[PDB]
Amino acid sequence: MERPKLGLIVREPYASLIVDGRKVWEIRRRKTRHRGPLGIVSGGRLIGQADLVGVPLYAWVLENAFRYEKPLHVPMFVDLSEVR
Repeated sequence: MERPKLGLIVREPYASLIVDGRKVWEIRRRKTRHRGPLGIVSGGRLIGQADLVGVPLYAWVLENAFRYEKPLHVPMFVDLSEVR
């Protein structure tokens, strides 16, 4: 919880819409079992975060999103939460 250890690359305008609390469903072609803080990375910057609370397209559900006062810079892991 709190700060995220992992971030998701999201292109604008979506990234912004997410961290400003305007977009609550991020669409993806795969599910994921990640839960909790999820950093939002766009244009090589960590601009904020959201809480991934639940989940041919899928809708990742975000809650409590907010934009950091100042965009953190960056500097990948393969999500294995859906492995069988």
